[PDB]
Amino acid sequence: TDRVSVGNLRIARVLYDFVNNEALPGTDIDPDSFWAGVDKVVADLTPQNQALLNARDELQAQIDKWHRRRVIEPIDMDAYRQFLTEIGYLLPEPDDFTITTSGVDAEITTTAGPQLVVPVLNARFALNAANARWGSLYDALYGTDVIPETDGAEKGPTYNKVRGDKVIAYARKFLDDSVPLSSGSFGDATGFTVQDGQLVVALPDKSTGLANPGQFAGYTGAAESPTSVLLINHGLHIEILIDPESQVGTTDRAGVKDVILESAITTIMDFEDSVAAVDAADKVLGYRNWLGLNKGDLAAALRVLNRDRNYTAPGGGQFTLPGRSLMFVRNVGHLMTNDAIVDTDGSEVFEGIMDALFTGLIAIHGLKASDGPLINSRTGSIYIVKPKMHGPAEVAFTCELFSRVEDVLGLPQNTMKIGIMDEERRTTVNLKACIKAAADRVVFINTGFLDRTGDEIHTSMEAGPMVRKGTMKSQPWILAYEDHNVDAGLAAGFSGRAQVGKGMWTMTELMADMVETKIAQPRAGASTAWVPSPTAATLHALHYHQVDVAAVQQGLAGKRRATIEQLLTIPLAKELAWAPDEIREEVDNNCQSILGYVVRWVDQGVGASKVPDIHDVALMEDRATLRISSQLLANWLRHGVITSADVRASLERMAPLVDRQNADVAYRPMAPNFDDSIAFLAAQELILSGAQQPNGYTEPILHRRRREFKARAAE
Ligand SMILES: O=C(O)C(=O)CC(=O)c1ccccc1Br
Ligand SMILES: [Mg+2]
Ligand SMILES: [Mg+2]
Ligand SMILES: [Mg+2]
Repeated sequence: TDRVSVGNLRIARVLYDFVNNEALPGTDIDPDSFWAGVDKVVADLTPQNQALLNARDELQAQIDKWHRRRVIEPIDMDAYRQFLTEIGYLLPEPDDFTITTSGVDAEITTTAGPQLVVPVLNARFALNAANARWGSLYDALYGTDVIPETDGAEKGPTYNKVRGDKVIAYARKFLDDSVPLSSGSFGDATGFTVQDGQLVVALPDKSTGLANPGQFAGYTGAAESPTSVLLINHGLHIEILIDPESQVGTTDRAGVKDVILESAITTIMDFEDSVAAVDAADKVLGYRNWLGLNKGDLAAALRVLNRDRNYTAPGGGQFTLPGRSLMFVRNVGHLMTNDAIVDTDGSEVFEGIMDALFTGLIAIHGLKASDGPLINSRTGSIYIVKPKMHGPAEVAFTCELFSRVEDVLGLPQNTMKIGIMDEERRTTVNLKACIKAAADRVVFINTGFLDRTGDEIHTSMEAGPMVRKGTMKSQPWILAYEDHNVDAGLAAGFSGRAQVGKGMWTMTELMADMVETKIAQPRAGASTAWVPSPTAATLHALHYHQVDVAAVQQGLAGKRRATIEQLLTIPLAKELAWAPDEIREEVDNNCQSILGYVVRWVDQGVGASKVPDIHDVALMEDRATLRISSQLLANWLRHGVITSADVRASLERMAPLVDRQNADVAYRPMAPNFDDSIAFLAAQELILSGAQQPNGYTEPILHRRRREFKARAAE
């Protein structure tokens, strides 16, 4: 074949060469020692990895049966809880404790702000994301619907001054609200100066300073007429760019050209739900981008990584600020294998194990000088998001894997830190124990509410028909889950030490709506939450200026706002809940979103796509949102809400509509020859086989179908 033999492993040549030629050089790790380490870790840890996956299946089978043997209508919560406890699903809560994780950067322990997630296989997106630490407020406002396109203020081929003025006014109000003047408004400012190290703002009638002179962080240019003024509020920087010569500045009362916000404080470079990588070739593409990010030389077309930013302190001396988003990497979880490496028997190696080895290896570069200062962690940490874990034993396993990898890489123990996704029910209900299992590695917890919703549906699949997808966000279980997560983090001493994060805004074009509603997340004490783009990061930063998360967290301390009973409230629908038109809409909406996402996954290897839903709302789709849709339809089919003819008819009805939306270029229509389309059959399979997928996961089918598509293409 095209494999390299090391011990009991047979490594795809493309991966072997990448590691030897590109990843290892510069780390001072001996190539032969590295590969011996891979062999040993894989051999040592594979058995427990398999045992954990088996335990999931066993627990689900018992719960399935428990529901089928229920006669009593209103589910008996006391009995249900006792059953979960008996089978080892619900474990004892440990005594209070405080996490001890150290060597963590300020962006994580202390700074509250947006966290951006981006597919690592897309180099351009990854570059923009790394560079999203700073972003233009004017661009974000002008370019989105945050400023309405009412009569007069519509966007067009050229600059609209009426809209420009609304942008200016919006930002002036932001400044008044965030960094207030002693008296007067920024709206009436005519200039800025620095005298005796103090910010002085010219008003038409008098001059004034900040209500809080401490918010003045520095400036650029001459003190007598700065080219910019740097402010700080709630730990985040705001920069007013002063330039009367510019188009916008010419029209401005104080010659202001733009207001720049510190935006995406940290970014997660994703190997998991937002990318499609099903073999060694795909994995290498991803690994190479992560390498380029950490070595600091990733470049497109040239677009490159930003350097740090230089400022003068109020007093006159010099300082710098980070120009890049501090990077995490999201590895895949414990489920999947990948044929990038197979053993002598031809068995595929667990992908999570490989990701820890290879992403960890590559991250070493980000800890050292780049052709420039080192790119990433100045405190010496590697930041890894670990998704889709179920319960404390699975967290303990991730910790043991990272420990073994550190030994192979010659890194200090606990270098590799863990961002824990709380996105599976068996983690939610055992959250305190999960944090404790990683007490010296954890750098965040985050409510991955989309995956968590998929797991909610699958876990209780046999219980009955679930409510419509759009109803889930307001169900008792999810509201308890969100508060429970914050409570556990604060109780474990996260304030000042680790992020308490919440989930993704998927409506990429609904920025007015995002600005209105996502403020709920920091108001709930989350020190970070997920955004889908650098523009959304800049707009979400507004919320952290309005809400003092540090104060909110202090206020929430010691509260227990969710009960186990509330967490365990299954979102069953009521009898006769739906008219036919409602059922039809749910079916068509789900099939449309499934087909829209899956067609690009299977035929083009794209793991995240904007897919208009049935209401024509552009939604960023990833595997988690697919997990929900496929599981919901699987559940409705299982309980007789819909028939197999209903499903097939809906798929065939929506497919041509998806074809139309993709009609460009490497796209192959699904209709009318449905049985000839691997993409269509994948979509169908996710629904018709959904109840039989482990925990409702979409990867086994997606990976199989993508590999099938590639094989046909090659023949
Ligand atoms: O909610 C969860 O399960 C996630 O983990 C979300 C997620 O990755 C995502 C969902 C939609 C669009 C982009 C992303 Br990065
Ligand atoms: Mg079964
Ligand atoms: Mg997730
Ligand atoms: Mg405040």
